[PDB]
Amino acid sequence: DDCQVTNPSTGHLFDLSSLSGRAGFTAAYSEKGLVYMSICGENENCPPGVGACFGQTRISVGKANKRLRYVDQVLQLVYKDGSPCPSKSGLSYKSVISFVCRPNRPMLISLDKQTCTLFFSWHTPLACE
Repeated sequence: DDCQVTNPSTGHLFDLSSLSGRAGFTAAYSEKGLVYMSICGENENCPPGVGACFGQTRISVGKANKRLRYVDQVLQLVYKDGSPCPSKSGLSYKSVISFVCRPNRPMLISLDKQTCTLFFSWHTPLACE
């Protein structure tokens, strides 16, 4: 799709395209590590097609896409089909990136080792109606 989504109640159109680009961003990981991440497309520091990856290793924590969704005033991307999960049988990492209205850096708030899901939050004016 197009890195946009509408609030189906108000018809307000959200667009995260200004955050897009292969240069992307970083989020702090653990004591001194990081995750490279681009919005609505692959990150240049990551393998081809990969929207987010660990800084130390460039191992993928999810394939980029631009499928933006709206859920209870939050905008969300989900990058799935990352690298094999070091914990799980046949699971792959995924990254859930949640944008919340801020009246501008992604944060890694939780890593679910059981499902190899990384949860990110990004407080940004772009998620405000």
